[PDB]
Amino acid sequence: TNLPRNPSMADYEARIFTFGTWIYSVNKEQLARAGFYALGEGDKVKCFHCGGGLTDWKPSEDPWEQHAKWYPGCKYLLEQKGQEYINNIHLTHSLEECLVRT
Amino acid sequence: STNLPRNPSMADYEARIFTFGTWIYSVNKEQLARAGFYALGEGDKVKCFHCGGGLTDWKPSEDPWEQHAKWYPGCKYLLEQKGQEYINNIHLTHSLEECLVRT
Ligand SMILES: CC[C@H](N)C(=O)N[C@@H]1C(=O)N2[C@@H](CC[C@@H]1CN)CC[C@H]2C(=O)NC(c1ccccc1)c1ccccc1
Ligand SMILES: CC[C@H](N)C(=O)N[C@@H]1C(=O)N2[C@@H](CC[C@@H]1CN)CC[C@H]2C(=O)NC(c1ccccc1)c1ccccc1
Ligand SMILES: [Zn+2]
Ligand SMILES: [Zn+2]
Repeated sequence: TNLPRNPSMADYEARIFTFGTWIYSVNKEQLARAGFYALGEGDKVKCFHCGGGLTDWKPSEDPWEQHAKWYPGCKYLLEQKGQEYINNIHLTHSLEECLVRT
Repeated sequence: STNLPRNPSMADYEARIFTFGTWIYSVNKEQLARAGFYALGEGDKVKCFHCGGGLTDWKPSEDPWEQHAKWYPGCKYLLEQKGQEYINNIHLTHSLEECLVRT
């Protein structure tokens, strides 16, 4: 089965704890709901389930959207957001990609 | 902003299949009824009980739910039966196709 890559971070509780001193403009509660926990090295976060890691968050970027764009394969992402959400993010990026540059 | 069924008489699925008795066309009658449609009599004309959107000339491969969302995305029945994402996907898909098919 598609097993949780970090079982010790499966609980939301364990995840927000890592964001104790969060100086970055991306909301820590959003990140943790989206499966992420902080590493303690800048804004580096990682998904507890797929292990996908992300840094250098721009102030406006969305945790669930980023999760779906970079790591669409995540099972935690699938059972939380569903197929249509995931495919939606990718379609949108392709459309944008294609409209800009004509 | 009231958004109530345009033909409240056709709200029950059972009322809608009943209209398909002599259905002789490519597209599945249960799939049509399920999507909110009922037959009018004339040809392969169907209308959604809720939005009043009407459709004819069904190709054999075409999906009731998809066509409903493509043509009449505003329907409340469609929304609460399939959800925002579904509806917005059909549209995004069509925009991407058209866009790509150019160069
Ligand atoms: C919210 C996403 C942001 N807009 C973005 O695009 N970030 C990128 C990113 O996070 N990564 C891509 C490249 C950098 C990008 C920004 N400069 C590759 C994957 C990720 C990244 O840097 N991930 C790692 C990593 C660091 C060094 C070597 C290999 C992988 C990472 C590891 C652990 C925890 C977090 C991130
Ligand atoms: C799954 C639909 C099929 N692939 C399609 O594209 N059908 C179109 C369609 O149903 N309509 C579009 C144009 C014809 C197309 C068929 N060549 C316009 C809207 C719809 C249509 O014919 N709607 C009406 C209608 C309005 C004015 C005059 C004649 C028909 C309609 C009325 C009653 C019952 C069904 C449809
Ligand atoms: Zn993940
Ligand atoms: Zn409708």
